[PDB]
Amino acid sequence: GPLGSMENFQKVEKIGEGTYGVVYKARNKLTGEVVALKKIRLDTETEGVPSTAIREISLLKELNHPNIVKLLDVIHTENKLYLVCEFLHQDLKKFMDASALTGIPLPLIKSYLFQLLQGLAFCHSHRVLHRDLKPQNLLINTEGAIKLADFGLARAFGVPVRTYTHEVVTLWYRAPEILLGAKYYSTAVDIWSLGCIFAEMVTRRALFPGDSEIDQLFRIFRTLGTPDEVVWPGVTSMPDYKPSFPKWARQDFSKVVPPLDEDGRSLLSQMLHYDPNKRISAKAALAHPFFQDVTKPVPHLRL
Repeated sequence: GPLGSMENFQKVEKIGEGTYGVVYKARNKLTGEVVALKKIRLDTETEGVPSTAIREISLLKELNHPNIVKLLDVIHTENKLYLVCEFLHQDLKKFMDASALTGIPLPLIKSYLFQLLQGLAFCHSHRVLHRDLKPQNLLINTEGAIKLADFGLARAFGVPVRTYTHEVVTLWYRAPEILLGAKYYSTAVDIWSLGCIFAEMVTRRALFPGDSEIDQLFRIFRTLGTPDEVVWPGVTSMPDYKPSFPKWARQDFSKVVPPLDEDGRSLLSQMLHYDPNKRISAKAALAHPFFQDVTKPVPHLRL
């Protein structure tokens, strides 16, 4: 393959298990750059060759932005699939866990949200959705940058219920229109996910930690109120909507994300509107008053 003792890439160490395959830190023997090498194994004896997926993912190599983890190459070889990606030293899930006692400082939360919205605004302007954003695919470096990894993969492969190691794929960041079975996903699904991640950075706890599809939905309903045709036209006609859903009242965001100020609560509320058409866009969010004083702090990382 591309990784091994004498291949194009030398393995440095395993850095994690992704949704689709194992991820290695690797060194390119010719250019000397260190990369993240993602090895997706294909179900060849029942799915056949994934030509459509290779076509779609290869288009992502031109989708370059400072807040998008660069897709350096797509390698289809020996009937397996490898993604060669820019390497960054830590993900936001590990950084949040390591910051559990103190919290991430608010100026760094604001800087990260600002940069993530820039990356979304870029991808969405090129008509590319992520669809499975979560802290694990937000990567950080020591200088203060944060970048989005794995754009385009969910669309090419689908989002499975379990990973390749049979771990549960988290539902915590999934937008309500996905949970309710909408046939069309818009860029709004990523804004929802980012809003959930924003809240988690602020409070140091997941906003909606559902452990099943219905628990995820009902956790959303208990906080935001059970949706109706008033706030979400068409919601009662969605494929998985049931009129027997309990009717919870909406909670004040002051209880949901203390100690976020009014600007941040206003932005978060716009990122979590039920109606995807009403949900704020990434570009509109960048102009929100919450970012009037945004700065670029350096985080305390030890590698």
